[PDB]
Amino acid sequence: GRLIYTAGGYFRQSLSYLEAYNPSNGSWLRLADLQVPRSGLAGCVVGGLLYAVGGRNNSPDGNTDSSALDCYNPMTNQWSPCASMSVPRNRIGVGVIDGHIYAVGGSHGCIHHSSVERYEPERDEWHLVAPMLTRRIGVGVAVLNRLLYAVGGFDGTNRLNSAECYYPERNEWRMITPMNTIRSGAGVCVLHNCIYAAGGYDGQDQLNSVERYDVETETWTFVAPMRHHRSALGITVHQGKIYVLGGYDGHTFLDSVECYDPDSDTWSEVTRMTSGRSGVGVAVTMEP
Ligand SMILES: COc1cccc2nn[nH]c12
Repeated sequence: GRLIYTAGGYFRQSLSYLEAYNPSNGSWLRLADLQVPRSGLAGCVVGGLLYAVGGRNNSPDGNTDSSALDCYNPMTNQWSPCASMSVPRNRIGVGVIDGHIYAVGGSHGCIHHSSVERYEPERDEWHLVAPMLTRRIGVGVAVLNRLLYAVGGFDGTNRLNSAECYYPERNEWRMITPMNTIRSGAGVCVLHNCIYAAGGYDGQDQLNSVERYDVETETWTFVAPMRHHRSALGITVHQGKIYVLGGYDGHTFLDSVECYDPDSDTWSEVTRMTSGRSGVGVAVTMEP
């Protein structure tokens, strides 16, 4: 696509913002607010449309975990509700395979889910698939070569270095090599042939480290760390570079956006969000 969209998030309370960053000229555009504020959601794009999945509305009126799926059309600048998931999923992870949205893990109150469900936009229906081997909230999800990966998180008792892969034609999850770092709330994405995990919280500190899993060699390798430690960051890929957005560094809700160039193994600051926030959903599609 052309723009990096950030939806929702948290600063003092859950947020409704939808804002779009254009890497080609540095500009930010404020677009139509989400109908319901939410943090801990995930974003993804299918068929040019932006989807906001899950989350939680932390507000003075109370706290409500979200089973919602909502769809933003850049052509109209309007959000439309879609079918809701089987369960609320705060701190969810999502990935897209073959035009279907997989919703992974997350929490509903004290319930930490291992369940996973798949949304078919052509039918506006969700269906449960095989659950993960581990309960995971704050889980990072990415897709490579039509396989789905769930990375890190929190199982209700422990933060996790483990990761697992879903094989759709077998409707089966299998563990993969664990990361070298415990990470909940990391940013997880794919670049070339590797699954990247950036940042997160290891139980003691917010992290700046970044490691990547080569699906051929089944090993994790550290790359250059981010300039800022951050948990509950948003992450996406644009033009072969990783962008990380916001998060919490143990002191401030960050407005920093950093960009990773894999050829030089360096991170640089490329813009600031209009306000600091964590727990955003992020995805890339065409300008509105
Ligand atoms: C303050 O302790 C925490 C709990 C859960 C997630 C977190 N991310 N950064 N700090 C965290």
